[PDB]
Amino acid sequence: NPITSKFDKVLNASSEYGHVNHEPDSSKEQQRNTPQKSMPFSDQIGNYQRNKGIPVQSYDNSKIYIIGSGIAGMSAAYYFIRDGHVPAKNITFLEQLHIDGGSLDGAGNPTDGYIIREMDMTYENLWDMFQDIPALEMPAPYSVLDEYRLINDNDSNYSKARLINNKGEIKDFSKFGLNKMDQLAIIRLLLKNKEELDDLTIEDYFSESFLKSNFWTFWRTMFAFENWHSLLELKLYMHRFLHAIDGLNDLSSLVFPKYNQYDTFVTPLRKFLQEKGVNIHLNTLVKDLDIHINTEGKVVEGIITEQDGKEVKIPVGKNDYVIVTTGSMTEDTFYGNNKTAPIIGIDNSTSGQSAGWKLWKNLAAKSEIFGKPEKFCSNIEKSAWESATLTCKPSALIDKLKEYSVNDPYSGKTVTGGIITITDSNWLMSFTCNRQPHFPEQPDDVLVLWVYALFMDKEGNYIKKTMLECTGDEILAELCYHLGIEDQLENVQKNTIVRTAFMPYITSMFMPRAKGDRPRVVPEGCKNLGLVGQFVETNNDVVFTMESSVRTARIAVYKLLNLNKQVPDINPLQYDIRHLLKAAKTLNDDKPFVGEGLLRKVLKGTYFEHVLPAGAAEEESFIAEHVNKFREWV
Amino acid sequence: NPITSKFDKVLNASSEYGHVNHEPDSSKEQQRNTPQKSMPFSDQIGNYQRNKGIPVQSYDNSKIYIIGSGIAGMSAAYYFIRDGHVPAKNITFLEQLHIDGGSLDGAGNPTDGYIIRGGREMDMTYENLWDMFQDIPALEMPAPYSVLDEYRLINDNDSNYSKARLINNKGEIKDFSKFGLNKMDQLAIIRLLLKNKEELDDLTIEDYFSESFLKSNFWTFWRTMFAFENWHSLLELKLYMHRFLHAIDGLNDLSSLVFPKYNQYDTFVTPLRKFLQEKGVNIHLNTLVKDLDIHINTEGKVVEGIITEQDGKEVKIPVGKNDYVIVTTGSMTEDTFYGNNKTAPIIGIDNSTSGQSAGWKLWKNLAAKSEIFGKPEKFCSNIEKSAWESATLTCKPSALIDKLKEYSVNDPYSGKTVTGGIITITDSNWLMSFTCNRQPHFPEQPDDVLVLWVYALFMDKEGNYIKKTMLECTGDEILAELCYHLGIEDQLENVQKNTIVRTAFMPYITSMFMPRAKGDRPRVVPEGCKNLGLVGQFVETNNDVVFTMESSVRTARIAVYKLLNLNKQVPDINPLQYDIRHLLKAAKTLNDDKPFVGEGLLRKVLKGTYFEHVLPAGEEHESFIAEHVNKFREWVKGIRG
Ligand SMILES: Cc1cc2nc3c(=O)[nH]c(=O)nc-3n(C[C@H](O)[C@H](O)[C@H](O)COP(=O)(O)OP(=O)(O)OC[C@H]3O[C@@H](n4cnc5c(N)ncnc54)[C@H](O)[C@@H]3O)c2cc1C
Ligand code: NA
Ligand code: NA
Repeated sequence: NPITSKFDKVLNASSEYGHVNHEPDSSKEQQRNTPQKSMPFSDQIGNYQRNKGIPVQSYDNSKIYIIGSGIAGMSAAYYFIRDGHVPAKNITFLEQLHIDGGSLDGAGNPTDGYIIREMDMTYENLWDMFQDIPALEMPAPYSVLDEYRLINDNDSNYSKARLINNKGEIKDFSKFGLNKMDQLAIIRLLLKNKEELDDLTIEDYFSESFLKSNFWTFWRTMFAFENWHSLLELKLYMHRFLHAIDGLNDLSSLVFPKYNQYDTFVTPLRKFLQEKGVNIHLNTLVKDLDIHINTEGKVVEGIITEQDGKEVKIPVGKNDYVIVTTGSMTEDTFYGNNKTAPIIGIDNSTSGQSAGWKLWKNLAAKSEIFGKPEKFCSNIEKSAWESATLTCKPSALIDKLKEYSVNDPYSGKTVTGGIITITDSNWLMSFTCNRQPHFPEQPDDVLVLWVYALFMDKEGNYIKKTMLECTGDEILAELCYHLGIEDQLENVQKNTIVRTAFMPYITSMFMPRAKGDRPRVVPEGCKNLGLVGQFVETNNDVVFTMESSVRTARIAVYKLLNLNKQVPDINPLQYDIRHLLKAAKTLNDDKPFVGEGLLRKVLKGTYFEHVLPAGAAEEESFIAEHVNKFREWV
Repeated sequence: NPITSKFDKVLNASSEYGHVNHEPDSSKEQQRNTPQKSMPFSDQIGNYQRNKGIPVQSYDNSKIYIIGSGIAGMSAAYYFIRDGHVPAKNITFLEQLHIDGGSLDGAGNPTDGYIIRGGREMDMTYENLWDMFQDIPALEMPAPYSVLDEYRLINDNDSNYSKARLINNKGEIKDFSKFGLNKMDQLAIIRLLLKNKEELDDLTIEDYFSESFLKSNFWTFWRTMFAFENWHSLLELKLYMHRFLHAIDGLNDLSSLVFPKYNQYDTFVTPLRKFLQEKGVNIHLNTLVKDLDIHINTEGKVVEGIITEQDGKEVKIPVGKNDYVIVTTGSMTEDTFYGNNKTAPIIGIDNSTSGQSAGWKLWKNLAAKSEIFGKPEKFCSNIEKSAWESATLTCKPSALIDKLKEYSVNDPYSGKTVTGGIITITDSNWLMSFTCNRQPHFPEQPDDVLVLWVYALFMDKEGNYIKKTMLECTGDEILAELCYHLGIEDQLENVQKNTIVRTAFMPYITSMFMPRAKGDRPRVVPEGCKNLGLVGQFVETNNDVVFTMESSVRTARIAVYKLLNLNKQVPDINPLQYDIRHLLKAAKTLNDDKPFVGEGLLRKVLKGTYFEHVLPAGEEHESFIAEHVNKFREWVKGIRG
């Protein structure tokens, strides 16, 4: 290796070398400094993790096919280039739909109506990439991270009207409303081993009181969880975003890109990849892979496609690699507009038949290590909801909107601060106005609001139809009803372009799963295939995030090429005592939790007083009882 | 602003723009997610912090003068260029000595002998150092690889650890498996942690810790790998504990460390110099800066000139309305006296005129202008307290190397970890330690030569075999005392003919650890200063410790970011002390890996759960829980007491 020549004496005598664990597991690692340890801890994020890849061989004669060009696949290419030193020209995207980007869309225009189908700072893998990706609206040497922080540093995000009911009156959202039994259920969930929860659903575990709580109203709307989704995934979210728990009620835990995610993240990434010399196919349908299995392992040696109307097989040489974004969330989307309801063209009998789902189904046929696609896409009634993009000119809508806004909508600063959930709406309907303009070329008198509902089988309060039955102007009617401007519905409809989208696989990611149902990024025996997206398995990260897309991509690269590089686990902020205690206090609506009073007497006046959370707690009396309550809990 | 153009609407209605806290204090922050928050928490390290500076004006007309070409001065240059967009042309260094680099020296040759005044033990928590060096061209790897890359190429594939941390009785390995802290001495450590930083003014270490503590293997470990003397700052020791709480369990075998492939001049300094020279920064060697010209009026402090001693003459370098000045207000390697095999270092000062060397005069002069520039005399007024000596052994094959090979984790000539760090001769009168890092230690070091490093902590003690104080000894004599404790004193002649020795007496090596009080160290940019920044090991930061390279890079970034009022922050130290996993591990370690109070209770709760791995390494019934609870409540009770 002409890269490592001055180290060959050491590298050859190394036992670590080439046997790297590219995906360390923080949920199993007992962190100790021993003679064995030569690598950082499994979640030791920081600048020390900013070293680059060292390929052990040339990849000049190696081709790379990437099926699907969401962030997940473009991420794989970036790292193959950066860490594998694979020539960019050797990489080919075979795209399914032929607007790149996937679930991150910026479709539409002011005339026809825009159409769209939330992050925090712990998106660690995302920003490992985007800090070296050229900015949209800043000159060199500035990056996407730079402009992201240029606007988020100087305009805090928060809500002042998180919850409304009674035709527009602001509902109180200062408290979670969790009783003791439910606070215990959350805690026991955090303690439960991950492998013990196969196929269990949220409503299987949590009480009715929990499900009626503000906490769950907060969590279910902002994250898009349904009562029948995966218990495990919810648990993972809590571990993942524990530090954030005190800013859920007012969405102060969040930050947002200047524009829509397509224009902010997808375009600059694609543009960057297009500059180094990457190839893109916008007319190749991938239906299956040609995999050869034997005693040794699994090798992809061909890609079965449908170009035009014929079936063309792309050969995959022994030295080539393949990346697959195995599932789709936006597939089979059925749109609608103002005068038009979406005519849904499938039921649970035809669900799972589509370009994207079929490819995974064909993989599963080959070997059981490719997962169980049918568990995710076999119940549209459970994995669907409908979003509506509002293109708005001055209206009674915008009038009422300004009452809910933090800054003036047209100001370019934070507006609604995130979704505004209509508590007493039958659909469980939420809407949001992000920073305007949401689109770079948006007109100065146009606002783009976004709407969303969680119950697909309930008749609205005002419009006595289910949401998928409604026209654009009818959802406005249902919206206007809950905003007390029903009596001005005409002014709104004549000035608001509505484009709806019914997505049957939008929460298929969250469906109850069991062991082996999701493949690993690089399944047993696979020498040259990688699986990335919201449907492959990572150690502890969550899904329905761009972070998982990037996380899975990096794993693919490093594991396939056997690089020296790791992908650290999720940000260890849950282990931070400050966020543990903050969480405990917040779950309890600032009531004194157990041991707090004691903990206050000991730390107040010390170095660690700042560790104590916000609120007020006072202090063998009844210690004999908590002993025997805690003694019985275990 | 042509950078900001696309954001003017929002920025001109922002409450935060131009009011960033460039040095957030994690020691005071009640971390909460509130409407008021837009920045990350004070110590939220990671990639989100990898954004860049956005200067609000041009600096093409702005000259920047940097006194001191050490890792702190070069760092200020790097960040001025990186985040200030300051033309590298516009930057000039002014150095006192013959060569660039400062305390990270790496001179000498196989014929005269090498000389390293010292080595660099490190951790992965050096966030600012690595925020910089991750973008600095590698020495021994081609483009596009960084110093960070070649650093990890060697350290990822070769663990550092020791199998002979303590030796005594003329060669024998002392058992170094335990800390040996007792009930009371442990608790005294706990309390120090809990004490507010503001209450420890002028307190020394021996002022606070028992004699048992000071004889514990813990303190033997700590005092030798951190160069602490019993008469040093209590606050500093505490700061260290907070800083390196996560490393406490790998101190006894030094498994908590990583080392640069070479001396830090070749590994760190030279790559960075090369980088800055190429962009076009200027340097002036052998130039002594005696004093600054600061104009102080009703509205602030402004540097307006630099008074220099170039050669023998005195020259005054003017400083303009638009110019900036960065000062390294003290060097721990100031006024070194060198010796060798046949010569003891002939000490040209001793207490009577301790502190009247140059380099101190600049800080001394500055302190005369305003109390806000601190009190240098608290640091350079006692050579007997601030000094010790190191020796550099350039070794051909000899009975010394043969003995060394028994202490070595890997064969000395291999290129892997050798001693694993310092080996401390427990019962040496000088309290002498010695190390052998990965060899070669210099890029051009011969195949049959090894470089060994030796230092001692007691300067006023007659040796065990040579009945003199260390600074009285010739290089040959230091070899005698050393050979005695290794058991080779009967082959001293062989060792002497095959080992070149260069010693370095450093009168102010540990001057940074001297006890201090409120105001004794100036802030990086003192109150009123519009164009002066102060960097290095003698200036004030929120929580970081001194005698590290990390602090020098830390202070440099604070300098740039405050002086230019940038959008950029300097996060506090890595928050591993708040990691419940390192908390519990510390407690268990401080108790010789026997169960600490409370652990049993905790183990009843987390064992068999998602959080089992949190429990440290080393089960009674439900009936005894009411006991464990009361004995726990009783323990926290007596903590304050
Ligand atoms: C022997 C030794 C062992 C060490 N061990 C470790 C270790 O194991 N691990 C670790 O992390 N760190 C260690 N350190 C610390 C590390 O080397 C230093 O903290 C770091 O290099 C700080 O450098 P600096 O830029 O702050 O100042 P220095 O490098 O001390 O000074 C830089 C230069 O500024 C010059 N200067 C000062 N005043 C003036 C003036 N008025 N005019 C002109 N020039 C001036 C000086 O001549 C000096 O050469 C060690 C240091 C030494 C000396
Ligand atoms: Na709150
Ligand atoms: Na140990």
